Amino acid sequence: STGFPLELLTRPATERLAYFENYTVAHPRLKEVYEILMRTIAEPAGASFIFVYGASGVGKTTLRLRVEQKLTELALPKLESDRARVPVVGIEAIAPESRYFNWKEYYTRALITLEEPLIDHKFDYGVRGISRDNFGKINVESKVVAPALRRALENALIHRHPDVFFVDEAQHFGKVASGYKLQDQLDCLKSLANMTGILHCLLGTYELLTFRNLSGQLSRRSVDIHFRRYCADSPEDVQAFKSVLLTFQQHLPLAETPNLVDHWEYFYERTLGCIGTLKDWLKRVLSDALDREATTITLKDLQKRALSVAQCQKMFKEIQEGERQLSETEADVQNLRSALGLG
Amino acid sequence: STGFPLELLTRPATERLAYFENYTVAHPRLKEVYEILMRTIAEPAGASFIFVYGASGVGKTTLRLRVEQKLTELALPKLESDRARVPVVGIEAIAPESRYFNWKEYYTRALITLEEPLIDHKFDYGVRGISRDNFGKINVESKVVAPALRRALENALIHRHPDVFFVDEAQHFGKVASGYKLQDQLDCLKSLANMTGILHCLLGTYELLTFRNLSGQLSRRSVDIHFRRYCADSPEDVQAFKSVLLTFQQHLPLAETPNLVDHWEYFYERTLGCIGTLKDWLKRVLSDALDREATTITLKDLQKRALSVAQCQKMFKEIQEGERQLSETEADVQNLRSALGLG
Amino acid sequence: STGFPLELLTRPATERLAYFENYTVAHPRLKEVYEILMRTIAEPAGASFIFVYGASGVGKTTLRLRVEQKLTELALPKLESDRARVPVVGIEAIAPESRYFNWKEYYTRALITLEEPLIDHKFDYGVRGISRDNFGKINVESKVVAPALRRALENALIHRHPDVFFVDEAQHFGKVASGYKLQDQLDCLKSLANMTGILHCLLGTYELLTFRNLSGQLSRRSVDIHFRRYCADSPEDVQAFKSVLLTFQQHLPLAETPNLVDHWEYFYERTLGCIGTLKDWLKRVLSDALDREATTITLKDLQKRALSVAQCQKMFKEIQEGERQLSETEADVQNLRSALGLG
Amino acid sequence: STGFPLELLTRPATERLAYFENYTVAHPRLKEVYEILMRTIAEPAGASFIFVYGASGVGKTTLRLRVEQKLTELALPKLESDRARVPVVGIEAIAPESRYFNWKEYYTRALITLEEPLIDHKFDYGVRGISRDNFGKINVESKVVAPALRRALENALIHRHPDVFFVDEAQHFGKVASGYKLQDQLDCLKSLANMTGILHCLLGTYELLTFRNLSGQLSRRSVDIHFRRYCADSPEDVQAFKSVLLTFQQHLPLAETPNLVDHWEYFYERTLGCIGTLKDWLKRVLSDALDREATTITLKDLQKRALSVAQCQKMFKEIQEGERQLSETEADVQNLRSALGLG
Amino acid sequence: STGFPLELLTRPATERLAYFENYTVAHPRLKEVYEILMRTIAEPAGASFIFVYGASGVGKTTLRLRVEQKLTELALPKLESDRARVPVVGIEAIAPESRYFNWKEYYTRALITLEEPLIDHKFDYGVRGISRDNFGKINVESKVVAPALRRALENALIHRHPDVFFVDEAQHFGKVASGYKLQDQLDCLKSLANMTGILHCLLGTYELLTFRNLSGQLSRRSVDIHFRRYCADSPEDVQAFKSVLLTFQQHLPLAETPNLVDHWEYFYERTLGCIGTLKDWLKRVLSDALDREATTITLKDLQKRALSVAQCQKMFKEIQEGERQLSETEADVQNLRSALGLG
Ligand SMILES: Nc1ncnc2c1ncn2[C@@H]1O[C@H](COP(=O)(O)OP(=O)(O)OP(=O)(O)O)[C@@H](O)[C@H]1O
Ligand SMILES: Nc1ncnc2c1ncn2[C@@H]1O[C@H](COP(=O)(O)OP(=O)(O)OP(=O)(O)O)[C@@H](O)[C@H]1O
Ligand SMILES: Nc1ncnc2c1ncn2[C@@H]1O[C@H](COP(=O)(O)OP(=O)(O)OP(=O)(O)O)[C@@H](O)[C@H]1O
Ligand SMILES: Nc1ncnc2c1ncn2[C@@H]1O[C@H](COP(=O)(O)OP(=O)(O)OP(=O)(O)O)[C@@H](O)[C@H]1O
Ligand SMILES: Nc1ncnc2c1ncn2[C@@H]1O[C@H](COP(=O)(O)OP(=O)(O)OP(=O)(O)O)[C@@H](O)[C@H]1O
Ligand SMILES: [Mg+2]
Ligand SMILES: [Mg+2]
Ligand SMILES: [Mg+2]
Ligand SMILES: [Mg+2]
Ligand SMILES: [Mg+2]
Repeated sequence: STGFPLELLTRPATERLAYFENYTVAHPRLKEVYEILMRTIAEPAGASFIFVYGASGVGKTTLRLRVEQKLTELALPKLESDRARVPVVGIEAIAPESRYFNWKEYYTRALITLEEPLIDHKFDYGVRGISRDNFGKINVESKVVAPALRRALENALIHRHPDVFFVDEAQHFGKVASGYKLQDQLDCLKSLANMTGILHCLLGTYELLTFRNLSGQLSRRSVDIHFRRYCADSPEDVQAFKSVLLTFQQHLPLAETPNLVDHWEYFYERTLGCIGTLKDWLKRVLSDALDREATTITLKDLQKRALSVAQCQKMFKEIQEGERQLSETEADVQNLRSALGLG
Repeated sequence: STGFPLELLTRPATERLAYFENYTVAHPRLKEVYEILMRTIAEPAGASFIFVYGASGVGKTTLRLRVEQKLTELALPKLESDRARVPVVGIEAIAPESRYFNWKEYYTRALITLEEPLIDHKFDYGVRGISRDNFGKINVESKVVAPALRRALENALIHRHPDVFFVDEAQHFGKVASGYKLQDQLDCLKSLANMTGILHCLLGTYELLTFRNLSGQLSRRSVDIHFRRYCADSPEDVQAFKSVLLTFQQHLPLAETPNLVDHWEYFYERTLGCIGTLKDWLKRVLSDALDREATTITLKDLQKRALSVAQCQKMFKEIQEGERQLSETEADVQNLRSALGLG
Repeated sequence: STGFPLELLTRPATERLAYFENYTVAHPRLKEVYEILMRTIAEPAGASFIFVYGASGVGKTTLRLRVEQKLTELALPKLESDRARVPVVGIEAIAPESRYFNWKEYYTRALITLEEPLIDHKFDYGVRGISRDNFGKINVESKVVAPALRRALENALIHRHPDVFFVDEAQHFGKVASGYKLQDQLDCLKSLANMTGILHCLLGTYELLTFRNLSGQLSRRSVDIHFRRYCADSPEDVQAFKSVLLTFQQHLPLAETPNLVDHWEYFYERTLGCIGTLKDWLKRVLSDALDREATTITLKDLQKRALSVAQCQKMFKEIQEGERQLSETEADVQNLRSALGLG
Repeated sequence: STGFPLELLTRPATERLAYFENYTVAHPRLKEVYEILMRTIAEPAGASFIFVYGASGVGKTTLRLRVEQKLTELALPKLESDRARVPVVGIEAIAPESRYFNWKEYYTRALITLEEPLIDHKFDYGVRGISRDNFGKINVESKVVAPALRRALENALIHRHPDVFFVDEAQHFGKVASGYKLQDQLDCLKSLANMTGILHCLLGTYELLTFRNLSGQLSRRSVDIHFRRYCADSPEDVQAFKSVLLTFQQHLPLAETPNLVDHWEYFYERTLGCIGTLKDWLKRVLSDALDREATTITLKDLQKRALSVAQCQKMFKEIQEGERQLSETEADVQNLRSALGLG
Repeated sequence: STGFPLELLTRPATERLAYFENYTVAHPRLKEVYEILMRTIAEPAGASFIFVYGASGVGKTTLRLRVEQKLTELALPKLESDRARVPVVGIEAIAPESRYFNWKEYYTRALITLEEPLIDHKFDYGVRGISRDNFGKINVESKVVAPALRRALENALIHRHPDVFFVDEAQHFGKVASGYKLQDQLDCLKSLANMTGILHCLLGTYELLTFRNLSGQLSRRSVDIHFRRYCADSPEDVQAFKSVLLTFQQHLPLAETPNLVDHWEYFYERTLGCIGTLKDWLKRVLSDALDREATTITLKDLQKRALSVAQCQKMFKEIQEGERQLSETEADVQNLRSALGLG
């Protein structure tokens, strides 16, 4: 069958909820972005940054998790022979309590997340304020200053040598007190990646575009991946969104499969084409239906757990500006050739 | 009987006042908001914020207490079994003495309230400045920097994993020195709710609307629940107000039950439809009557404890702007569809 | 007799002066406001703030003392049976040396005043900087940060459970530099009151009209009590003024009682209704007469120690302003009817 | 043959990728810059700085590696006879987390990198905070102040006496707070160089021109080497870039040798004549074509890993203004003669 | 002969290069400044500062070295009879990493440089924190405060009694943040030299002029020696430069003596008449010629190791700016006579 297993109807609601939660769909944009990210990670070729832009609902976190799992599986056969190697380390940036993005917490959290292997791996981190304990947890005291933590993290990264160092919610790097400090933060990240040779992937919303072009160097060593949403103007994206809706309604564990392609305009309006928004909206509707033990879904039920017009209106304003700034036209190439004198 | 028990007359005034205080009424808006909030808490589906608005004098705190008690009784068995579990952690915000919200005090208050289980549960939390004592209290020294407290709170929240984290009077998050820092505060809360995977519910007055829509990401991970007041234009709200007035009149522990629905215009004038304000008014009047040991109530006693015109005028000014901001019309849908191309 | 006992004549002038000083006459406004405040603090009913408004001449301080002594008398039988409870506690706001109101001194003085029971009650307060000493006093170290003092004061307030917290001279809280600082000061007071569940009565001059109406929350959770002065337009006010003056004349421990009701216009000119101003003026005049061992008092004796015109008009400017804002007319009532739709 | 070894086709993907990565091509600009740098390092003649300006993709780091290898090879036969001497020390500047460059970390890491000889070499550097350890690495405590580290570094430099002192990524020296502090930073570097008599070479992008001629005293002891890219207005640079493209496509380990000289305009468009960027582009294209096992490269394959037009557009903007500052014309010579009176 | 020794042609390049670098030419400006400095050093007569101004190229460091060597040779006969007497002690000024000149580092470096005789002198300096060691190099702990180190330096200076204290690049004293702090720095140096009675000679670039006559007390107690370069308007210095060029071309260790007299305008332009800059240029050109084994210096060879016109323009920009400050005319005499009334 092309949908949910029919046996799940006899099971109580918890297993149906879990099955719909763990189910993941494959759509052309996600597959394309995943292939591009894997190709970039496999051969960075002197590139230290991968800026993965995308709106809220594109699946950036799910893409990161899928890439992490696939990289771990790929590195497992070689990890059997070679040890002291982590395939991939992923940490999430923290929005600071103060007005400036603190780096000490970032360094210590990167050290914690990176260093959770089997205890057999001993590397005697630099600086005396960082050590192991009785429970295998990294001990970082307030004694150490930020450069000492940076040195310890650099040595640990060089020794472990992960394929890629994922940093989720990278927009939090923009919490600074000075405008030039915004470029200085990326310069610090570039130096960290240069002196350890570890590929850094930044996943964030469209406000990460403030890091897009600043200093030629940074630019040269940054790869831009756009996790674009499904637009309504292009019929192909509409067809893809309808196919996603059709497979979602096929995969809804209900006694009666509802009709969801009919109200595709509504869904879109309340999701803006983001697959994650559609997925969690359907999750809410299905949870309500299972709580009510209702054989099927109604538009009303969709209206109950939809997104407010004010919420979606703010979404499209940021998405419109994000895609406008990332719009590459053939006219732009003309100026580049004209400026280079190749016209 | 549908009213107060008759045997309370022989018992003295103090227990009658206690019965009236412990008495709670059910009205359609309260039950609707309660069921919506319970459905949202039962499954967040990628949401980290619930922005519950409403006037002051309504039922937000009582709704919170009812939700916590219901979830505790529901989780009861689970708790009884699997140990090291707290179903709900409910916290109120603190207005800072200075002009900037104190995140360190928020973190230490979260540590204090969250960790009050049986002493058997030990977790020797990260950072060396937080530990238990000889009386089971959590010891937090001033030497512990705020990020360290954040890390310890993150660990505790991750392990205990409450279903919902209430933040009462959340409008106190607006006490900031920088205008843009509002979004930074909300981002800090979102980052705290991200790595912990704990649903944050923000209880606030209409001042909380300053946080209602900042950035697309915060819009995605938030749901707006409006605890609307019983308006005067819609007849059904007037019928609900009269019904709750009659219900209050039935449960007044007096020798003679006063006639209360007749003077409903005065009650709406001095309460604006908020059930909490009316309960406060009737509590004051009943306390005065029981002090005088009089058989029944009168408009006079009502005017003595009535809210003055000036203070009631300011509330409606706040309520008028808050409801105007939160008013979603069919027209607002039209521009959203027109902008997206779904018109 | 209705006046002073005749045995005081043999006693020296000091004893007569002491008897007249500790004497406190009662007037209709005094007893009315006392009963209103007693009924308001007998049960707060979700109200955290009481705003006793009055000129610097009425009797706010003596009313506070009367309330404290009354509730202290009321709570003795329960205190004999239950320890670790204080009936009522109260302090006076400090005008700060610097620009900003110092919350550290306010918190430490509240803790000092509240925690003076018999030495048996040990509650091992939070914060290591707060404890007892060899002499039983509470020692507060300067190293203790303000939020720690706030938490300690909160724990003490919750444990001791006072009936009402008095803050005399509450207009001192207005020493702020920001327009919104004016409000989040009262917000901090409201957070302190809510988190402890303790009614906070604020006794202050007409400068407190600044704190009158700020936002719907503080407009609802506050009840305004106006200690109006005996005006000259109302014939009942004039009659009450003359009755109080006649009682004062009868209660003078003088060899021959003088006729005081004659210069009622002069007394109202130099006191404008404030009973306390008349009382301490008469104390001044009686002491001056007793210094010279004179059998009587003269118009020039009153003139020798009256209030000069330059100051006397100054309170009028403040008083007429506060009475203007605190005036609730029927026009305002009908304005609420039209705006809310109950016309 | 002038092309790649034809035996590589039997080898797997990893061997071919490694062979292509390890290939270093020789082109006239790199040759002339390398010869000039060799000549200026052979004898400084009262010079302490070598400023090597080069755009993002010019080969600065690989030139540093090549000159490091050549210096080590030339020092090798006398190194067998002479000890206590290192040929060359290579370091890279660190972008600081804070606003200003951190000299303490620079000094300690310079000591770390310089001090990695065999364990037999003992000097007993000044200050008690610096020593060896059981692993042979220098340990530097956090209690040593910056001047002490500077003195120890000076002693180490005067003892070892390296021929040159490489500071890669010297652009990070410009991160300061005070506008005039650039002069102070460069004077600190000059003072470090003077006492040790060690020629420093600073490698950085075109931003490094901020340190060019900011002081006459610093202007005397600095040598400006320009790592120019390949222009398009000059036919000679165009022909050189064509020849280098021919050499690259000649040595690509593929079954079918692709033709690349046709779209020399395309290759120049996305590389601006930079050699490292072109090499990285070809490395990524080879990796892509070798994952699919295609016997050749297709145009669209170049479009897959080509840098964004926005990235290349801005790189020209900073390069064009960078070359303008470095432009020397006959007009400047005439103004020098007129100012000097030599006209 | 007037040229270089002829047998060096058979010798390898290293010997010829060493002979050229160690050869020192004598020119009238150097001889005049040297004799003036020697006369001033023979007797200070109440002058505590010898300000030697000169461009970067005049030969300040070599003149200091020659003066120190001559004084050492003159004092050898007295040193043989009288021990514990260093004739001349000279240190270098340190450019500080921070914005403030570090006087502690200057004091400790002066102490370590001055205290380098054989171990027999056991002076037993003041302060407990300074003493000798096993290896003979004194050690100073960071615990020792700067003024105590200063007092120890005073005791050491008065005991040893050197003739002159040389400080190179004394303009490094100008790195402060307070505007008036220049006078404070100069007053500290004057005080130092005072109680010690040791003539302090300061050599630096033209920016040393910031402390020229900054106050009357320092103005009297200091004499200034100008290390003037060779100009072009006056034919005398032009002829002197021609003679210097002829001597250098006669002393070049080459088979054919190149004609440097034709391009005197060229060199002068690219050296501004500075003998040191010309010597370094000739050193670079001779090294290149020996590398090519060419029996001559071709013009283009001079252009290879010349200085950029941008560098030379910055040279002359600061040279002419300081010269007008250091220009004394008869016009400046008349007003001085007029102001004193001496006219
Ligand atoms: N292809 C997919 N199939 C199934 N679920 C998906 C898919 N893409 C996203 N989701 C859902 O989206 C949620 C994960 O968040 P997601 O990565 O979509 O967020 P994002 O908006 O890209 O990033 P952020 O967390 O920064 O806002 C999960 O509920 C997951 O089930
Ligand atoms: N439905 C209800 N039935 C009975 N009493 C109620 C009800 N709703 C509110 N109250 C009364 O209101 C008081 C609690 O405050 P309430 O929850 O109304 O505050 P709120 O205005 O929603 O919140 P806030 O303090 O943030 O302004 C109690 O006295 C409680 O008895
Ligand atoms: N009803 C009264 N009978 C007798 N004395 C009174 C009375 N009311 C006030 N007083 C006298 O007034 C003085 C106390 O000051 P009072 O409370 O009247 O001042 P206030 O202006 O109302 O307030 P505040 O203390 O803020 O200035 C005492 O001397 C007290 O004897
Ligand atoms: N002549 C060359 N032959 C082979 N590879 C080269 C050559 N020049 C540069 N590269 C490649 O360039 C990379 C080294 O970086 P490169 O020195 O080109 O950077 P840069 O732009 O000068 O400086 P930065 O790192 O500061 O941006 C390596 O991948 C190296 O293989
Ligand atoms: N008369 C001379 N004969 C030979 N070499 C000289 C002469 N004058 C200067 N030099 C050379 O100049 C260098 C010494 O630096 P010099 O004192 O000339 O520099 P400065 O620009 O005056 O001072 P500084 O750079 O210290 O501020 C040495 O290479 C030395 O050989
Ligand atoms: Mg996500
Ligand atoms: Mg409430
Ligand atoms: Mg008073
Ligand atoms: Mg490079
Ligand atoms: Mg010199």
